[PDB]
Formats: sequence, structure tokens, C-alpha cells
Amino acid sequence: FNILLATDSYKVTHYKQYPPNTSKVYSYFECREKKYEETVFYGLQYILNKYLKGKVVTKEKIQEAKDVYKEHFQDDVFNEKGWNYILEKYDGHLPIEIKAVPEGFVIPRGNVLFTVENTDPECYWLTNWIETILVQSWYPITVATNSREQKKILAKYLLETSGNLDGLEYKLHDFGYRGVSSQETAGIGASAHLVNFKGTDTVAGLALIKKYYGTKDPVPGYSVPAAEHSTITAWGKDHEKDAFEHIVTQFSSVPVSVVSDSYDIYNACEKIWGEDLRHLIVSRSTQAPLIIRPDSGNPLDTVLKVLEILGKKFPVTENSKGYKLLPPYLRVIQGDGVDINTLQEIVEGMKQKMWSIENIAFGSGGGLLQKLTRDLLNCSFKCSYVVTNGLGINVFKDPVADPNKRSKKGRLSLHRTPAGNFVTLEEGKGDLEEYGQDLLHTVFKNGKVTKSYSFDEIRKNAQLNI
Amino acid sequence: FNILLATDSYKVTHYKQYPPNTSKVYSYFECREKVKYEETVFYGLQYILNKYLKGKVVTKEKIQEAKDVYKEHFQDDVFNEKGWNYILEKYDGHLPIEIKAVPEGFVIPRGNVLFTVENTDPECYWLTNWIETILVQSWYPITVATNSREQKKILAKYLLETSGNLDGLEYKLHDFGYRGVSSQETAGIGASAHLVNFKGTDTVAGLALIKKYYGTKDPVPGYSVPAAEHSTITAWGKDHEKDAFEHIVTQFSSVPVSVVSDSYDIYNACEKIWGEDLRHLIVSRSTQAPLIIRPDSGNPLDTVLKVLEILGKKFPVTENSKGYKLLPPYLRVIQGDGVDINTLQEIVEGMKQKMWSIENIAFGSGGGLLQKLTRDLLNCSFKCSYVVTNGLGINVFKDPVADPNKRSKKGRLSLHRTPAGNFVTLEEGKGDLEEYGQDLLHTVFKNGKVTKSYSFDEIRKNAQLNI
Ligand SMILES: O=C(NCc1cccnc1)Nc1ccc(CNC(=O)c2ccc(CN3CCNCC3)cc2)cc1
Ligand SMILES: O=C(NCc1cccnc1)Nc1ccc(CNC(=O)c2ccc(CN3CCNCC3)cc2)cc1
Repeated sequence: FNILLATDSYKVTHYKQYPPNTSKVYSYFECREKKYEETVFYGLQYILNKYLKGKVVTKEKIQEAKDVYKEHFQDDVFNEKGWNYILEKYDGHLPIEIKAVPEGFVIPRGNVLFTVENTDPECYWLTNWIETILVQSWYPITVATNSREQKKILAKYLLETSGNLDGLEYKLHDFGYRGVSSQETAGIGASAHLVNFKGTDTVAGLALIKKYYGTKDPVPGYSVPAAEHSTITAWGKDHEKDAFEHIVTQFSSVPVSVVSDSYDIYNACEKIWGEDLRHLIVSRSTQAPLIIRPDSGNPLDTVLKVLEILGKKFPVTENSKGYKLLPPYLRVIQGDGVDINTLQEIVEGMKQKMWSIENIAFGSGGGLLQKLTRDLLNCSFKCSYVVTNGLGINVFKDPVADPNKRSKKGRLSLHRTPAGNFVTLEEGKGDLEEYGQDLLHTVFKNGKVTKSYSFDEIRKNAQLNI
Repeated sequence: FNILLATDSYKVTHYKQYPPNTSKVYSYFECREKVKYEETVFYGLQYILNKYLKGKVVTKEKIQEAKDVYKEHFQDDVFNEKGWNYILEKYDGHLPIEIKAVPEGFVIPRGNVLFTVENTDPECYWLTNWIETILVQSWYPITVATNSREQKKILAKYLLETSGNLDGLEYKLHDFGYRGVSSQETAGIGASAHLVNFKGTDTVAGLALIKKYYGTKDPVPGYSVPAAEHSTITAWGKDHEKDAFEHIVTQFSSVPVSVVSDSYDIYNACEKIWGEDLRHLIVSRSTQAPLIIRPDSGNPLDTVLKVLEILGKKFPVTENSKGYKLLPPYLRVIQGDGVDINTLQEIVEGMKQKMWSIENIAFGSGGGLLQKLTRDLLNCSFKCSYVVTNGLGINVFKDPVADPNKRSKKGRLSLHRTPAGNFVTLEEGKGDLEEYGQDLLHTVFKNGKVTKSYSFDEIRKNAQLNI
């Protein structure tokens, strides 16, 4: 990896654009105000450790960057002097300072989450050089926030229909590994989902957490054995019962997810599970149920049709909250077309049809880790303050056509209010310590990670009220 | 990186689920039938083969780590330590797998076999669908290359209708999506994918990917221009927008420069600062060094039309051979906000309706180009189609009653080009008859080694538009 080649091209030319005699460039990250009232701050420690800490500048990196950018711009615009400065004076270590809200902290929109400044006036251009690599934290932030929002829906509906929050941390399972853009995205996204839930099929996320965060538990996330269409359809169109029988017998002591929509989901629930192999199901443990998996059709209408069939072939109880509960050796998983909107649609339809949320689990692939953008939480990195000719000025943008794009002014700090809420203090006002100390702790300074958090601490901060 | 830890967790347990005495598992990848994305660009496999699948990908170390993790992950011992040990012993960690794919860059209609995977060792029947997760991640460069190519079709048609030539087409859609992607690796894969169709990028990560994985005759596959950002305008102070503008155009007077003009008032900046106050610094610039005014807010088409009507009333507007309004050669525009395949269509059309040539404008796209894409867009699917159990080869498939669109193909597959130039995917091993000529799929991977590679220039030629 080469940090000198890990920015937007045009940032190569910015050192020549700042006001002459600019000694400081101070920039901040925030989730700009536009549903998602509060964001989970997660993922920066990964970026600091993997990409910014230690000797990140070398003579070969400088040369390679210079050789690439000479052809890339068809002009020598690369600041070789500026980069050799960092190498000589600092031994390749970035003279930068990043103050940030503790990871896992739940902060409402329009608040400073982290700040960047150069610790050496010759590196005034370095602050916004590393914007690109830092802005990419929109991803773990958005995944963790969106995952926590679904956990709130799942908490509301499970508690309403059952009376408790038993098994909430397993109600949303990650199926996203294939539906993400890369192996790195898989690890980052999966880890961000694991801030709120304990179930994932994206193995990549476990190694990231082990490496960059750590948990007291040997693993941060768990899974169950499961079928796929290949394991079902490999038996032949005539032998779907055989497949179903084989699989449930091979995983008879553990919970097993069996995809039941390969030919006819309705017939598999009515004839194969409900009659032909009913004897194999009603014998299962509460600790090792059969999790029936539909995977096609309208997600809500399929879940209700599947519950109806099962409710007719298996004994259903009425729980303390007056809702229908399947036998404990039988559960359902919706893993198709699940995003925050369809999940909410399904749990509402279920409550309307007097079905408990104890009966269902949800699997989400693309909707959980892919169908997300930087615009969702309005993740913005902006220069709020500069020091030119020794004088500090408040910097900001205010486009005429978009008042949502009106960034903060001056040096910023985040403080806890006397009522336990959060407040972003602009223009150095925080130095007065009216609402106490600033919550933005120094995490990085001159090539060193100064403050780290374990995944156990992150999970603790991201907790719901309920 | 550990391939044993680079799969969907449930796949660890599938070796116990296939029919007993199964010697072969054969699977294929397609972009299932249903902006209508009628054809797809095949790109990105060679990257995956080289980065993650070739060579010794199994060690005693890799086996113990996977065994340890999964014991805890599953709270049971399901891991096929036996199966993985067999690859380490017999094949020196090389995967006894065979991948056949259509040449990269090839533009194939939807619902056609793009690639196939099968085991070369009967004992590794389970390995075919183990590597499914890593291979289906090919959806991403396939999808970025297709949607980028679809924007090129729009750009080609409008540049041809407004100017009568495609001069500058490969620079009309620039990649501004480096910060809007989910990771560094994605940035590189995504950028490279757009570079299959265009030569304009700011996502530097993709140059290194092309160089390392594909290669070009040209020293770099992508290019950029010096450009301002909000921090380099706003750092001068709210009252010194003019001073910021002046200093940037003076520092870059010999090269083209993109200047972000919306920091406070895009229209005032075009009318007063660019139009009056600094006009003398613009009208003086070279044809090879224009000022590219960048609006970056408000309604993308409305803003472009208003900014063009302002620049036309402050600078000398000529007329091209097709009768379309053309700004003077030292002045151009870049729309780099809210640009996706939909808004780009509206803008080129909106400008065409106002008799503005498309030579005037360039487009910039971030999230629209690199992130706001899902595996669902092209219905990228990997499915088992053929199995050999107890010596008998059987055509396997899925056909969900409530989704005929999820119906997979049967048996051994082959892709052919028909005499009329069309494309057919022959199911059930029918391609063995030599009716439609040679199968378009080639062995790209066999037993831990890359058997066929493509250069980035070959891909670029294959992905070229008809126009
Ligand atoms: O579908 C699955 N993979 C396919 C896939 C994978 C990847 C990509 N694409 C498709 N995997 C699966 C995973 C988790 C879940 C949720 N878990 C349950 O439903 C459940 C319920 C009750 C109990 C018993 N107990 C425990 C002790 N406490 C009381 C309850 C145990 C588990 C369901 C399915
Ligand atoms: O906006 C930009 N960065 C901001 C950013 C960056 C990253 C993230 N977010 C915002 N960069 C920018 C890049 C390319 C382009 C397209 N290029 C042109 O407009 C152009 C026009 C004419 C000529 C001269 N010609 C004469 C004949 N011979 C060939 C050259 C050369 C180039 C525009 C802008």
C-alpha cells in the first residue's frame, strides 16, 4: 500500500491552491442533517492502524508516486519536496492530529465526529490529502447505524409480540459476503453489523475485529449449518425430500437452516415438512430447531403463507402477549429482499396477522452491506478553520441552492450536556469548558495510534435504551 | 488472506449435504434476464484468479486457523479439515478446480453463461461451491463496467448528434467516486472497471490494479486535470472567492483547470467573478489549457442550463458544423454532482433541447458510478447446473414456483455466437454437437494456475461501442 497514491488525483494539485502563508488546515467529519436521527461512530481505528500509522512515506513510494502522476497529469505537479520533508524531518510519519468521539458512541446528526489538522505548518496540504481515506469511514458508520436501526425495529416488534427481547442479537443475520463490492468491504461491513448483532455468515468480519479491535469471547460472531440450492438441487428434482431428510439427519443436534423454495416452497411446507418428514421435525430439540427458509417471491406474502401452512400442520400456542407461536423445534428465516424497509413491512404484517416475532429471523445480504451510500447519513469532510499569515480564520461553505451543504465554522469540540445530550461547539467556544471537557479524544498524532477501543467497549456504547 | 476463511459460513457445512458418492459439482455464472441493461461487460475475473485463487492457497497454518475459528463460530466441529488437508497433501495447496470464462471485455447479452467452475478431483466435489462467494464478487466490476458503458452509449449518441464526431468521448465521464466507495480495494476494482470504457479518473487506486493485474501499452490507463476543491476556495475566506479563483488559474495557466464555483453562489461566480472581475484571465487561456467551471449543488440540469445561459451572455458563443451552440475554446463546464445514468440522460437531453453542444460539458460521478450498484441490478447469479453422483451425470437446476426469473440452467453449458451474430447458451451438454461452432468460454484457471490472461487494451477493444 502507498498512501501517496491513495487520494483523489486533484488533491495532488491542492498544495499550490491554498492561500500563500497557510500554516494550518483544520477539517472535520460529520453526518450532516437532511429517519436516521443518530449515528454509530465506527471504523476509524481500522483506517488509522491499517493505512495511516508508522513510516507510511519512503523514498520508493515518493519515486513511484512521482512516476505515476507525471504520466497521470501529463505535467510534474506532484509535491516531491513536501513528501520528502515528511520523510526527512519525521521519518515517514504523518505530522497529523485526529481527535474523535469514542467508537461505538451514538451521536445525533449535525455533530462533529472527528477532526484532522497538520501538526507541522509545512504539511498544511496534508490535512485534506488524507480526506479520501478518512471519508471512507462513512461505510462502517452507515452499516453500523442502519444495522442498529433494524435492531430498534426488531426490539419494538419482538418486545410487543412476545414480552421480552430474548434472542434479539440473532434476529438479523449477515448474508452479504457475495453481494459486496470486494473482500475488504466484506470485512469492514460485516464487522460494522457485528457492533449490534452476533450472527454473520461473512467470516471476513471476524478476522478484522480480532486484528484491529479484539473481544474477550474467542469469536465476535456466530453461525448455524445451512443448505443452499446447490445442496438441495444436487439430489435431483425428484429427490428434494431425500435432500431435506439427509440434511436434517446430518445436523440433528444443532439448529439447521434448510432452503425450501428450490421448486415449490408451498408444497415443501405442506407435503414434505408438514407430512412426509413431519416425524423428523417434531422430534427436534428447542436448542436445535429446523429453520425453514423461503428465498423467492414477495417477502411479506411468502412469510405469511409459510406461517399459515406450518400453523395448520404443527401445534401453535398463544403466548403471554396473545400472539401465535410455532412449536420450539420449528422456526422461519426471511433472507430474500430484506433491507430496513421490507424488514419493517414484514414485522408489521406479522403483528397484524397475530404472529409473534419469536417465529422469525431475517437474513440480509446486499440490503445490509451494499445498498448504502455516503449520501444516506450525509457524511461530510470539510475544512472549518485555517491559519494564514499567523491569523486564524473560520472557513465554511454555504452554496446558495443547497442550505443542507452549509458546513461548521472554526475549531470544533463535542460536549455532553447537563441533560445527557450532545452539543457541537463552533469557533473555539469549547475552550471555555462551559459543558465540561471535549469528548473528541486524540486517537492519532505524528504517525501513532494514541487511543484504542476493543469491540467489547464499542458494542457497549452502541447499546439500545430498551 | 486465507481462502478457508473467505467463504459464506454455511459453505463450511455443505460437504455433508450433497448426495453421497458425488464426484463432480459444476456451476456457472450468469446475469439473469428480467434503464434496461440488455447486455453486460465481462470484466474482473482475472483480478480474483490472480489475487486470491492461484498458487499454494492452503498451508498447515491456514488449516489450523480456519479449524480454530469455525469450532467457536459454529459451537460444533463441522470444518472439513480432512478435505482441506487433501489439497495440501496431493496438490501442494493448489485448487483442483477448472474455470472457463468468456474473454474479458466481451459484451454478452443477459441470460448467458459468463463462466463455469468444476472440480478436477472427485474428492473436491465440495470445492466448486466453496469458492462461490469469492467468484460472485465479480458482479461488482461486471456491473461498474456495464453501467459505465451504458453512460458512454448516451454520451456517444449526444456528442455525435450535437457535434458530428465522438472527439473527447473517453474523457466525458470522470471518476470522482474514490471517497464514496466502501473500501480501498473496492475503489481500485471500481475505478479499473470504469477505465474499461473511459480514460478519465481521480480514483488513483485503479491505475495500480490495471498495471498489476492486466497491463497496458500506455504508461497509465487513466488521466486527470488539476482541480480545486471547497477547502482551497473557502480557505481564503468568504470575501476572497475572487482571490482564490485568480491564484488557482494563475498557478495552472498552461494546463486545463477545474474550479469549484458554488462555494457561496454559483450564478454570481459565473456572472460577476468569472464574467466581469476575472474575465481577462480566462479569454487569455490556451485551447489546450481551458477553464472548466465546476458547479457542485442544486438541481443538476437546472444549474447546468442557468450556468450555460450565464457564460453565453459573458463570453463569445460560436456555432459548430451541426448548428449547436459552443462556448469559446478556453471555457468548459463539469457537472460533478448528482450524476448517475438517469441525471446524465436528462442533462444531455436538456442541453440538446437548448441547442447546446455536448462538447461544452464533461461529467463527474462518485456514488452513482462506483457505489449505488447492487448484485440485483444485473441479477448476477452463480448456480450449480451439473452433478455426477455414483457415476451418473444429472442436469441439476432450481425453478421457484413464485419466481420464473430465478430459474437456473440445466447440465453442462456452452456459449456460442450464431451465424446472425446472436448469442446462445446451449444447456444439457448440447454444445458437444459442433452445430453453432466453437464455444466462446476458455479455460482461464486450471489446478491452481492461470491458463489464459488478457491485457487491459484487449478488454478495451472488446468493450468498444458499435458507434
Ligand atoms: O439461513 C442461513 N444461511 C443460509 C445463507 C447463508 C449465507 C448466504 N445466504 C444464505 N443461516 C441461518 C442463520 C441464522 C438464523 C437465525 N437463527 C435462528 O433462526 C435460530 C432460532 C432458534 C435457535 C434455538 N435457540 C438457541 C438457544 N436459545 C434459544 C433459541 C437457533 C437458531 C437462521 C438461518
Ligand atoms: O472536476 C474535477 N475535479 C474535482 C473533483 C475531483 C474528485 C472528486 N470530486 C471532485 N476534475 C476534472 C477532471 C476531468 C475533467 C474532464 N476534462 C475536461 O473538461 C477537459 C476539456 C478540454 C481539454 C483540452 N483538450 C483540447 C484538445 N486535446 C485534448 C485536450 C482538457 C480537458 C473535468 C474536471
